[PDB]
Parts: sequence; C-alpha cells; structure tokens
Amino acid sequence: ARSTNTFNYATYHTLDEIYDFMDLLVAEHPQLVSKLQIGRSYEGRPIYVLKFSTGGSNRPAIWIDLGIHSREWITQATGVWFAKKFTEDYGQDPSFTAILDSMDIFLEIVTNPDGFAFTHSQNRLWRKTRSVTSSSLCVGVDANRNWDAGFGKAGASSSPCSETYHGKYANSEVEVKSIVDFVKDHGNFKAFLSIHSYSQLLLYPYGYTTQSIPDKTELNQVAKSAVAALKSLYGTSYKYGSIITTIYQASGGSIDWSYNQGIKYSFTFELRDTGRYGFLLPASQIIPTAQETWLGVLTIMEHTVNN
Repeated sequence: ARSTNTFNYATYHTLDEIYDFMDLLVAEHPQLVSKLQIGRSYEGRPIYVLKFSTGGSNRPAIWIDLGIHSREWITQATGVWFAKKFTEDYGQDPSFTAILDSMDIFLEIVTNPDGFAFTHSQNRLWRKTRSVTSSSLCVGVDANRNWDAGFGKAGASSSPCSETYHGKYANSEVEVKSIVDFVKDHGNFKAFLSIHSYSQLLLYPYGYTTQSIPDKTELNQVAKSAVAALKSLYGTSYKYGSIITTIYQASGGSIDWSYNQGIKYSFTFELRDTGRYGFLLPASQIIPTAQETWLGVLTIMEHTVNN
C-alpha cells in the first residue's frame, strides 16, 4: 500500500491496487524501472508495460505478458511478484544481474484490464476481453486466439458467444494490436513469454499447424531445463512440448505469432495447479507459485543472453 515493501504479495489485488503498485515501484527505483503506456483498452483503461533497464539504446529485449485471460488470477499475482523481484535481485544475484546489464525486460502484468475489472465486479470466471458489436448480444473475444497466426483456423471459435471466440479479424482487439505494434516497432525482442493458467505446462510453437518449428531441438532442450529448475523448489511437475502435440490444436495464439516474427525463444507457461482448484487457486499458493516460476523463466533468460 504505502511502499512496495509494504504491499501484500500473498493476496489477490484489484486493478487500481496493481496500477498503484506500479507507480510506487517506479518511484522507488527510477533508475531501473519505467512505466510505459502502449495503449488503451476497449473500455478506455490505460494498458501499461513496466520496462526494466540498466541503459543502452534499443538493447535486445525479453517480453513477458500475464493476464491475457482475466480469470487466471494467479498470473497477474505472479506478475506483481516478478516486478518486485527484478528490483531486489539486480546486484545481488549474479545471474540475473548479468541479464539486466545487457538486456531489457518488458513486463505486461495486466494484459486484459477490462476483463480483469469485470472478474472483480461481476463474474469471477470471465476470461475474454469486453469488446462488443453488432450481430451479437454476446461480448468479448478470447485474446489468445486473436493473433495473426493461423488466424481463424481450427482451434478457435467463429461464434461470438463462444468462450474461445477468435474475433472479427486478426488483431481486432486493441489489447492485442497494442502489443503487436509495440513489439514490431521495437524490433529487437529476442524472447517472448506468455503466462497463463492452469495445467502446469511449458509449451513452444506451434499450436495452429502440425508442422514442426526448425528450432525444435533447441527449444525442447531449453524447455526441459527450465522445467527441471522450476521443479527444484517444491517439486511441482510440468510437462513440456509443442502446443498442438501437448494440448490440442489452437489457432491465433501469441507465441505462434511471435515466433513467426523471428522471435526464437517463444514459450507459454500454464501455471498451477492441475485441477484441484483450477482458476480459483488459494492465495496461500501465490508466493510458492511465483518463486518456482521465476526459476523457470530465469533459466530461459540465461539461455537467451547466451545465444
């Protein structure tokens, strides 16, 4: 509340609390972190990214997004913990220090603010954005099906009332298009990570086509290693593989888009648990979840800095 050291990380927060947290963090570490507004949501809420940097101009960067699906509260909660962690570990953790000294990290805690607000205000289990239209009384698009990657292919719904509705056209949702333009304009992203929940999976592309990516052996080995690191803390077991072989066909996904943009290290994490609580994971699981995912992510960043 008054300081990031006083913020309660072991609990779930509303949108305004998370946005206040960002300003506080910026205030305390003006030299490391900045807040950028890359757009406004459908209902007009600002869309913010925190930039963590030790300088340089256009350094190679790491993108991380959380909360694209609003009801996955463990993701926004993990995001706020990561933001604090970066500031704590810079200069104490040799590894993470080496990463920040040469690369920038861009963190989008609440990718879908309108749906997050709605999860607190009206329906805890809403997952889509809140865009509306004409030929339907139904609202919203599944933002992870709106990217320009096999857009409209099998693995998405064409019905507006579906929970997996892909939208009118690729990039129709402003929350997605804001990310697209920002990443394209930067052009120096080397890693793209999207965090969702639940199922305990670490996936790589693709989900829209059975075709194998050419970087399959390396991605798989990085995935393996990351999973091994994650499990190391609490023994949480993840499986890993390409989206389509692992889950099922799904089109218009984030990481398929990023990888096709030339961003090699593109992975999606599906956090705890495996179904016992599902979207409604207990607040007592926030910290342990965050701590173990951090080891997973750090592992991918380390490989990135190195390759």
